[PDB]
Amino acid sequence: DRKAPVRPTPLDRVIPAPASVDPGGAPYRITRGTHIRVDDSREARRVGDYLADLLRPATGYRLPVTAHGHGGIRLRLAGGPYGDEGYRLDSGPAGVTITARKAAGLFHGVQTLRQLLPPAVEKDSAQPGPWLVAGGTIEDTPRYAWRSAMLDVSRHFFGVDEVKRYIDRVARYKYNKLHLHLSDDQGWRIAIDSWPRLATYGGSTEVGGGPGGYYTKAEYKEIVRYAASRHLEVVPEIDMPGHTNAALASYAELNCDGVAPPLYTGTKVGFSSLCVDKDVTYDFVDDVIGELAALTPGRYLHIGGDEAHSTPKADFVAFMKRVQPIVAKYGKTVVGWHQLAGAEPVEGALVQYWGLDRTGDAEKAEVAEAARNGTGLILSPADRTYLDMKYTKDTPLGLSWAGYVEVQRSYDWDPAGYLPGAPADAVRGVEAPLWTETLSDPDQLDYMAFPRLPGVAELGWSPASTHDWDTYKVRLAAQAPYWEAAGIDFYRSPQVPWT
Ligand SMILES: CC1=N[C@@H]2[C@@H](O)[C@H](O)[C@@H](CO)O[C@@H]2S1
Ligand SMILES: [Cl-]
Ligand SMILES: [Cl-]
Ligand SMILES: [Cl-]
Repeated sequence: DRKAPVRPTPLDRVIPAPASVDPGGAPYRITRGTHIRVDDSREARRVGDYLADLLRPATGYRLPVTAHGHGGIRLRLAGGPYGDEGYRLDSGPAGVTITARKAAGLFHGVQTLRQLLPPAVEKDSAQPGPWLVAGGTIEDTPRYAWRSAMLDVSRHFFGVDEVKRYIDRVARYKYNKLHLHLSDDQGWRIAIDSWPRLATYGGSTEVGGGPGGYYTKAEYKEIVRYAASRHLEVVPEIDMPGHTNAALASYAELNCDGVAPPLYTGTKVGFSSLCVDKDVTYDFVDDVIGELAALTPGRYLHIGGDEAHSTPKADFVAFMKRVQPIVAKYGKTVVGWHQLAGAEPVEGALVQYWGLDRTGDAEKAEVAEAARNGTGLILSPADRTYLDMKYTKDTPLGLSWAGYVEVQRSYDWDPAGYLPGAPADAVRGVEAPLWTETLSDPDQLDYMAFPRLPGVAELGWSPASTHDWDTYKVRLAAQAPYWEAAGIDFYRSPQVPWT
């Protein structure tokens, strides 16, 4: 009876671990007549409809969403100590009420509610239930404001629907940002009107060759819209000056020698570089960032900056000196991989650290120094949160350059004191990147994303005081029947006592 537990799931048994859990009294039971009461606002109803859509299939209930009456499930916006993303969830025979200051908070409360319900809730056909919600109160707020998941659509392209699917996977764990690696050596995935070939030619293939793909502006806007409905702020990335072969292959004039390189379909890195010496390089960058900014309602613009190994340190610094301001010109906050820390980050910038344990002190120091100078830090250690890294030497997909990363290793650490000498207040959050050199379909993304994805979300959301592998693995283990019911393939780590 894994799919239909005899009794309700513990109120504290959710991922991320809630900031505060106070169980008590009897649970609430959703019955055929349960109404979803929301405030009389478009945003409030939006969350209500979202919730209704998640429950209707498995319950087979009407679950109407209205702005009147005393529905058994109440979503209400009101003042309180919950910030822009927190909420309170009260459960008892009198019903379930989720209170928050903003829609995002209600949305997060919903993500908790779906875990409080039984595994059968994931099914697409009417299930017996019962639809119980442990009784008590949960007061929940996030530790970090930057909790993202990155999807590489450059190595292997994933269409709009596949991205929507991944978005739903991450929305389950309260991630609030979706970083999209839109360009690299093997592909350019976003149409740029001023430079048409980037997409038509630069997006013509991918790793392994064959058809590639790219997002027309309409498709990209739909991805942003959908992400926004799941309260994910999209952070687009146009990697530069390295990892730029798709662009270079599309316009010969972008290459220092004026010759266009062949489209790249391999899985190596570091050989490409924009021409720091040419003026057209900066017109190109300005045009791209300008058009990308117009498609980005979010606050950030990621310019990459990683592995520009064919770019002399001096040219890299000069390049970043010149391009960073372009981001602000179009009203956005720049984000770059931590190599940017060695090229003078502008005010307000954030750098994403992707080093690992074996990374040298000098490199870590440069990043910690940037933090000291006001640069925000996003932590995504390659031997910690990279979803493309193999679990063990036997994992069929993924890479292993950063070693092997089992479930415990991915979860068992504290962002606050991870980087030596880095001020804890400089840590904006964490990110779980999923590179796709070896992944070409949605099922493979799931296998490499789960079960580590929930863990990184917890690191970004939960209080340090709730962090504990031995108790966390029990909560993680409880997800098995839900994932199985949802058709979400995942790695059955031997380190987890799967339910
Ligand atoms: C930043 C980074 N740049 C590289 C990416 O281009 C690869 O896809 C990834 C594979 O794990 O490794 C590092 S992370
Ligand atoms: Cl999902
Ligand atoms: Cl190669
Ligand atoms: Cl390589």
